[PDB]
Amino acid sequence: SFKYESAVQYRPAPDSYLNPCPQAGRIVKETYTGINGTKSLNVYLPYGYDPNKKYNIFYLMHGGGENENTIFSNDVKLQNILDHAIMNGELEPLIVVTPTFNGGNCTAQNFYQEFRQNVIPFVESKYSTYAESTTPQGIAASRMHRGFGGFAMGGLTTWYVMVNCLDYVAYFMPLSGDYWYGNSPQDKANSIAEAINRSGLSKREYFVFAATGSEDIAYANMNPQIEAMKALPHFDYTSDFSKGNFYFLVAPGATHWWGYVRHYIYDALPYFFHELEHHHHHH
Ligand SMILES: COC(=O)c1ccc(O)c(OC)c1
Repeated sequence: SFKYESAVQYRPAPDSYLNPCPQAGRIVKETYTGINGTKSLNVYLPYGYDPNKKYNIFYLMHGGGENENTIFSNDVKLQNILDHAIMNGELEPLIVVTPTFNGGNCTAQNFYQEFRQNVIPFVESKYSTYAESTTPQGIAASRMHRGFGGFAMGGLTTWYVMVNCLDYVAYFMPLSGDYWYGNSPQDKANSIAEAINRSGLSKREYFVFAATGSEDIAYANMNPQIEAMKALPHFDYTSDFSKGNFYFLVAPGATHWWGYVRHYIYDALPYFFHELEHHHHHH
């Protein structure tokens, strides 16, 4: 069903996608102990989840003042959108994980540390992703099937994950948050470029689909960063990820609110995980 567009436009999910779907994925509350102590997360498993199949995995971070339960709470209801999109064939089934940057020494900035050491091995040893094992080697070998995104301060988390975790993660969805490293947009872009240089990866091996609202305060700092990134050779600007690797979706009229941001995930998540995928698909 899915075909890449080169300049995909904002489109909310239908209102009916915000109500429960009969083909409901299971949401599992987990508790684990890592470098920031004992913490919890939620795991969304697609309807029909079969542990003898391999699933893409997308980790998705909340914003400031929120927690690991927010995204699947009544205030956001992202699972309804996921369920309906998967049932209708718009989105290939995947695992979605909602962790937290709260707890212990954890911050939105430093969460990537715990992500690498604790969250990936805990989740991906339990559930069936493309990681055949959860050693560093097994995680790195399955990076094309792993993504990270997040909203607001979780968008910041996403950028710090990118710069520090290119070895583990190929697809990035920063939502309404910019990267706070540097005193100018060029410093930010140059930091991302240096991370890419250090990783040794090609431009066909990492993908950034950023989004915000045209009335979302985060635009002010995102837009200059995006423009600086577009000028790098490291990024080829287009939503057609069969051709390039970088897009910035700006929703007209949308403000800094999960009510809109959930629709950015509806629009962007279907674009993830088809490059070097293991199924024979035409997009
Ligand atoms: C409440 O607002 C935010 O958390 C916020 C707003 C604007 C930003 O550019 C941003 O980047 C991380 C975060």
